[PDB]
Amino acid sequence: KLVRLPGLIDVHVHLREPGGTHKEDFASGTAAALAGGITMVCAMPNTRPPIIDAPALALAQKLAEAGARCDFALFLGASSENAGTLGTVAGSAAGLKLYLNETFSELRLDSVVQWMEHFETWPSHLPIVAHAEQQTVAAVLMVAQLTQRSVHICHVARKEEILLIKAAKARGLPVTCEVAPHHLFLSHDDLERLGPGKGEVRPELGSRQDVEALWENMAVIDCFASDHAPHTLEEKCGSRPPPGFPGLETMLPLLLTAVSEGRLSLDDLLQRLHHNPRRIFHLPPQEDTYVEVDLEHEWTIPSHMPFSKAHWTPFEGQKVKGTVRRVVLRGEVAYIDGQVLVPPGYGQDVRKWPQGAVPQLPPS
Amino acid sequence: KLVRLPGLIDVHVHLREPGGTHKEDFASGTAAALAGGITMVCAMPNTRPPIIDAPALALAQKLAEAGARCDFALFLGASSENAGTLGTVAGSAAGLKLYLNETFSELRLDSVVQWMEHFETWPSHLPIVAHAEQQTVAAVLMVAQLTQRSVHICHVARKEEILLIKAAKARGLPVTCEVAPHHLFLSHDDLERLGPGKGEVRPELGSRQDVEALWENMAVIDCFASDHAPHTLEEKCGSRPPPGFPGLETMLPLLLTAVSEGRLSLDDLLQRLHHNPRRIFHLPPQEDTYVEVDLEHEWTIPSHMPFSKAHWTPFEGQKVKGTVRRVVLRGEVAYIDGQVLVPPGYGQDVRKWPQGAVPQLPPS
Ligand SMILES: NC(=O)N[C@@H](CC(=O)O)C(=O)O
Ligand SMILES: NC(=O)N[C@@H](CC(=O)O)C(=O)O
Ligand SMILES: [Zn+2]
Ligand SMILES: [Zn+2]
Ligand SMILES: [Zn+2]
Ligand SMILES: [Zn+2]
Ligand SMILES: [Zn+2]
Ligand SMILES: [Zn+2]
Ligand SMILES: [Zn+2]
Ligand SMILES: [Zn+2]
Repeated sequence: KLVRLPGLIDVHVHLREPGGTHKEDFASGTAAALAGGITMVCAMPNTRPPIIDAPALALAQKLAEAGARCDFALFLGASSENAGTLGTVAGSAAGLKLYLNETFSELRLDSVVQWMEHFETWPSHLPIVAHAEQQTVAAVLMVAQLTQRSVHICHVARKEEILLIKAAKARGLPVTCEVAPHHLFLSHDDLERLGPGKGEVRPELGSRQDVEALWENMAVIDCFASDHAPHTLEEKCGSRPPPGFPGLETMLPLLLTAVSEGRLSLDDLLQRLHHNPRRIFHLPPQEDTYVEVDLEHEWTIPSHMPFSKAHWTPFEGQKVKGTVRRVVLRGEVAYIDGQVLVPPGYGQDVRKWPQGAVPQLPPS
Repeated sequence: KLVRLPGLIDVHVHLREPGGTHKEDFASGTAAALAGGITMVCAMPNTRPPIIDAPALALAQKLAEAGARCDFALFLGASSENAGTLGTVAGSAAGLKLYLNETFSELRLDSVVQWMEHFETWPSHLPIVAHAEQQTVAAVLMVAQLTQRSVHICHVARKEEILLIKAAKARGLPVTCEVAPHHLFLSHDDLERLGPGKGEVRPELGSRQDVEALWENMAVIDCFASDHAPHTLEEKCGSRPPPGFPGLETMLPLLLTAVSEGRLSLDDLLQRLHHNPRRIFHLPPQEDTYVEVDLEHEWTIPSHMPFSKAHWTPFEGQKVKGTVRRVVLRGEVAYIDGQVLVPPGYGQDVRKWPQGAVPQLPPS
């Protein structure tokens, strides 16, 4: 007996095209998405070239339209030079991404004044998301209040961060957040097994107490999002390992295992992988789109999942219960039992759909 | 023709007693204060032992009462263990100091939740000051808003920081700040002369653009305070130089030079070294207390000032115009032309004066 889910949405993926296509490209990354029960992804802008201007966005749009197998929206990235220049293309993007700490990213800003300039100039009705760790969460929340708008915090990983967000929500502040599966299912306890290179990720893996705090504060978590951050094994195991884990193919199986164990409900999962992503990012429905999962199937995560070019996974050896059996995307069979059945280019930019534009008031 | 000033107040000094008395002690540091035209100082808690509990405060009070030559108040320091424990002694302190970044300090906190706990537990009517650099300024402002109270930002040193505070004030937020003389009168341009050890200070010396921004935004600066941070030349020039500059003896001459050049007015100076310190920290008046200065005397800062045990100065070689000629403290001549004339122990804890208690509403 399969369970039918709606088309799940991952609002934080790195698909590496343009410029990093040995790690992943639109075709491989969206195959990984479909195999993970994900029918829509929002791709981050830290590519090469980074998506920080209109010409780079135009290129990325075409590469995505040609390569994507599932539907998508593309983020713009904030830079030290582009505040006040993105107005004509802003509405065509998923939102604006701010990189406020050291990580795999033309995009760390050097001053909080630059953050303020982005919050002041980016259209007020469009999403802003931030990589903001530890005190940076409080800092960016202050900037959002000064500029009287909302902000979404990416990959929350620590007790400190979730409790700060909880306190902000208790004061009625417009903040939402997401959590990635590695911060729910891995911790410091796993670093011995992973080793120092594979274990590199930002935010770093947390203590058992961090992980426990995220679970205890599930009510504070608006979305799950993979932060699918593919790098090859050679890169992860080499002399300057880049941070990040692949995660599209493992996210849903990990979370279904948790549902089966009663750690959260099916509804809790679907709020966080479907309804809240839609409402925070104003992402449109996908007609005749659904995912069929088998909740009874027990399996062990192998040393690499079939689709991501990363060709490794930090979840190797974990026992999971739950598998994606079939995905239908806009009336076509997209995935069955390990086979992707839609070609590169089947996917579409949801921001071009009439229903995918973010509503806004008319010029004065 | 001498100009009579009121008794000036320095709300940020490190007097090193207990535990660092080769660098300074209450007697030498307050001699330095008097020679700099300062009749009241607020001493920071990063001593050895640090002033983070009632017994340490009791010790420091007695050492100060016995050694101080000018009047004083003593800060308590926030630690990772003392939130909720300082209520009985809080009103006897200058205020609570939070160390939120790496510097010469049992006192960096590890989580913003610890900051929140201090803001929630410290009595709401008493001062809180923070060492908070760059984005940390925005973060601590967020914590202050979440807990609906004020905060004072120590030694603002950067364009980024003063502009953030300016934006907060424009939104009516209860934030005040101070600036130290080295951030007004030294910059990166001076690092070649100072060298890497002597030049170590937190916040670090800024660019010419940082310095220019502080001057341009003088209206945003509530107080001047030295951050007198004495260390010996051996320590500054050794293999692990501690950050900090001595500054009590040079602050007023530097600022008087600026007044003489029309960079700020005498009133601007007195707001920042007298009236605003009084009102932010609820420091009492000092009866029959004044400072006589000679505004015409030109001199060059020597390699060390006479009183601080630091026995060096980063302002060596700067030409100044303005000198402290006489200080009268509570009806006694305390300083004349290079001679301190009040003994260790003349100074008093202003928080013990009836007029030095911070006003508060009665228990419910
Ligand atoms: N999270 C990571 O460790 N890496 C991400 C970047 C990011 O989300 O910050 C990547 O693009 O590789
Ligand atoms: N400012 C410094 O560089 N050092 C100060 C500490 C401080 O004010 O942070 C000290 O106590 O030495
Ligand atoms: Zn990130
Ligand atoms: Zn994100
Ligand atoms: Zn990311
Ligand atoms: Zn909507
Ligand atoms: Zn400091
Ligand atoms: Zn201070
Ligand atoms: Zn200090
Ligand atoms: Zn008062």
